[PDB]
Amino acid sequence: VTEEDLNVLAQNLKDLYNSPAFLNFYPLGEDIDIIFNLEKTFTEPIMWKKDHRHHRVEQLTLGSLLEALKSPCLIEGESGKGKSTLLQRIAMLWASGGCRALKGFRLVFFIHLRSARGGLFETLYDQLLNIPDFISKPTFKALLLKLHKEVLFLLDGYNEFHPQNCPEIEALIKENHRFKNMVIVTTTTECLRHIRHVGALTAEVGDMTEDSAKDLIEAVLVPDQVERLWAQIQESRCLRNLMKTPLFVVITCAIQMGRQEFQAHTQTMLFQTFYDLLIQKNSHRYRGGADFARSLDYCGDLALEGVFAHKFDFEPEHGSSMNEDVLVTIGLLCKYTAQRLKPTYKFFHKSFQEYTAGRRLSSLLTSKEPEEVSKGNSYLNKMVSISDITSLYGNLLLYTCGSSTEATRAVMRHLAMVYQHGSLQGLSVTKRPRQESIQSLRNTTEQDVLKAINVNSFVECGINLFSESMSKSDLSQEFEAFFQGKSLYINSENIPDYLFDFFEYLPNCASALDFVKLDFYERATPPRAVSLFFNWKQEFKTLEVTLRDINKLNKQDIKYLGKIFSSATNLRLHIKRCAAMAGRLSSVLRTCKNMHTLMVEASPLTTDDEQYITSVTGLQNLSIHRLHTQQLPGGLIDSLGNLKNLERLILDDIRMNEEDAKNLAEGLRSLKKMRLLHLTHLSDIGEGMDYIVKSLSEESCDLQEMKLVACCLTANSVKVLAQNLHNLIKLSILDISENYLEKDGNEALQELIGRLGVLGELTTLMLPWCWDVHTSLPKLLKQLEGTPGLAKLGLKNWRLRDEEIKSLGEFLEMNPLRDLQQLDLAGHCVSSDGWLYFMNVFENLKQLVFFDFSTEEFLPDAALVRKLSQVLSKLTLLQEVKLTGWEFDDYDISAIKGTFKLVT
Ligand SMILES: Nc1ncnc2c1ncn2[C@@H]1O[C@H](COP(=O)(O)OP(=O)(O)O)[C@@H](O)[C@H]1O
Repeated sequence: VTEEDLNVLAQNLKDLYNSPAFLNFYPLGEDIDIIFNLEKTFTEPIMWKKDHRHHRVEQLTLGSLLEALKSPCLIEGESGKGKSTLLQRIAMLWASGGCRALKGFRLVFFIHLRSARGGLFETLYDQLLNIPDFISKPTFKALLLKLHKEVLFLLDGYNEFHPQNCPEIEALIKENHRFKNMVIVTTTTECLRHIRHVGALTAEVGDMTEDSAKDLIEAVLVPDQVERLWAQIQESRCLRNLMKTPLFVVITCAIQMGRQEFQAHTQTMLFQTFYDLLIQKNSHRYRGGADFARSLDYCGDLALEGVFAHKFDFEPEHGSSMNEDVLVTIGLLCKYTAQRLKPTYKFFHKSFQEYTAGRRLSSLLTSKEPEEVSKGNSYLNKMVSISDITSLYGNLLLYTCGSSTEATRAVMRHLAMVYQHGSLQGLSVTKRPRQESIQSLRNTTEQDVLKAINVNSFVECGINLFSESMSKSDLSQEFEAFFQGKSLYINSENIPDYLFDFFEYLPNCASALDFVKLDFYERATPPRAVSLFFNWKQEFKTLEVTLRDINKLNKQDIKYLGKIFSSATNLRLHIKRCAAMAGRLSSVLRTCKNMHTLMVEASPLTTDDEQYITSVTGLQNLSIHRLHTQQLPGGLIDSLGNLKNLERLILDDIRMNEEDAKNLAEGLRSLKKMRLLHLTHLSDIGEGMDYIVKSLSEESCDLQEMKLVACCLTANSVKVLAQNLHNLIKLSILDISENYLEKDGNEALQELIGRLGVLGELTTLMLPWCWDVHTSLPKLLKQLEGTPGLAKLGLKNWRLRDEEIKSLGEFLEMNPLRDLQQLDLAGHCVSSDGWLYFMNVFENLKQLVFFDFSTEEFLPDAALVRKLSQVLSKLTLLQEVKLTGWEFDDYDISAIKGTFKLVT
């Protein structure tokens, strides 16, 4: 692998990216005169750094993004936003030397992910064509690995990518640690779920500014046509909105070249104007036969099957290209000029394939031939799961509904019938996910959270379809059937125009939603949100609102929030890191029929607020985090008994003392509905837990979750818990962890372990620690023989030794836990050989999400590490790996990386 050869490779890539062929392309195809140049026609876009919650953190430039690069980096936006051109721009900048950020890269490869087949080498070789003859697939792979992060891959259109065709590139994106090259991946917002978990940086391509839009217009158009078109843009609002995306700008430019005056109100109508214009101009070239319509039908079917088969390139066998060729003559599709093994065709953009397919689908559904309608409904029947619908079929239905009203009837009638989620993969809004959100608190499982998100996205798709349908109130019957029992997500910082249409023309659907989730970021009063909610009178079953980082609150903010909260019969409220809520909890909530749940997190609360919280007796869920204000009479915990309907209580980091703990105990006696209790991180409450535990377990209970952690738990309280454990039968979750039992600790703990048989449904056990805890390990395992469904197990600071570690291993082999999701063994005494033995059984729990092996400073033998990486490969479901005190500095770290987050 001579360095000469590497330089010849780099020179070839640079030659390709610097050629007029790479620099210039026809956006709309070779048969329409518009030419885009990566250097000259390119206007700098605005980009946004993205937060897990899909909120925009920071504004960026391409240069700043390249400067800040972390891999994998994901660039997202709606179709036609300019992402592909962004990648081509990066490639061109690297060649030019024009960018300092890219100077670190020895090699940059740009490929369209759509044409990825075979393996990485074959794809690069076949696409780029400039790869030296004597560099071979193994030699090339070794070259990339050796070259490390000095290689930049620009991968375009993951939405156009079917990963089974090329698993190697899929791995290049998804497992980047094996490769250690840098990757930048392009995808739509719709399909972002597929790559979301993988990306270390996420940026969105923003809308196109009027200056930039007209810059593009002026470039590709003659001046008369430039001002004529611009007048048309400024006179119509819809066109102005359509001009925020560059592709549509190019398309209207093309329309303007053909047509003097045009009316398109929707992006579907833009495409329709263009298509109709194409037939009008180019119909005359077909001199061949008696059928034009048969050819158009062929095009529509080509696009339709294309979307469903995920095939955006069309290669018929050689000699059979006749219909495709006729379609090239008309200009509906383009054939690849570059030399291909066989003739290959495509639509100028994916969105045009989607439009042609939508026009075809609508034409089938609205057809006067029962057969065609049957085929169209058959196409609809291919859409089962919402996952496929929002991502794969989303644009298909946008143009389908956009084309005809009758078609929206069929589509909405179908979507209302859809019970299937599909893939829940990329939906997570948190990091390795109760207490984190209402969504975590109110939902029993993570899957439920993901499903909830999926429904939000499904509904947004539905509203998009609603706006494109352009039927104001006419379809309200069909639409309400769809939206009913579903949920809507609204970000006050980002409000789409179709939300206004939805609220305006369809108030019944907004009321038919089970709930609306409202998010406020840093501002209690965006004005656009105010406009959205106030303009028309809405009524909501439930409003779920989260107030984020609001440290400034005034009268306008409070009164306005009151008006917004009054829109719903039920209200669920989360206050996160809000320093502006002091006296204001009572005033903000002044008009509420029902407040269902309240979450206050890392926010200061005065005695007035505490009093108001206990004042509302209808509260079924209460979670407060970090109250450092001392408790007085009339306080939060003094009268906790006021809320008798509370089914979930979470108290975290509460300033309390022994008497406060006793008052809390007396209060817990009065809550008969509690199925969830978390008392966590309570310090200085002396013996308060003896009192607290008694009140909980004294009587027969509905309690299904108890987390007592870092609160001061006494061995007496654990003994009481053991004695009264028969009173809480339904408990599936017991976390007593992070507690030391001082005296009679092992006796009390064994006493508890002995009474574990009482709990039939117990899926989670987290144990406290004491002197000689490990001696209780055999006893615990016998109890666990009758607990095959244990999801979470931990013994923290039990100091397990090799005898205990093999004991647990043998237990695991004989009595396997096949559902065990996470294992916490912390502060253990395990030899490197000891862990090495354990890796054998450790390999076979595949449902393991999280494991903590942390300990006192410990150097794993390398032989242990080899197996560490290998077992980590065998476990696909790892979300979190926590190894603390393990020494990996120079040597073993490179192989230990994974999709999961690792803590060292
Ligand atoms: N920075 C830019 N300035 C001006 N026009 C642009 C810019 N980026 C893209 N365009 C135009 O928008 C069209 C669509 O770009 P493309 O990247 O294919 O869409 P997508 O982002 O969906 O892949 C291009 O043909 C180009 O003419």
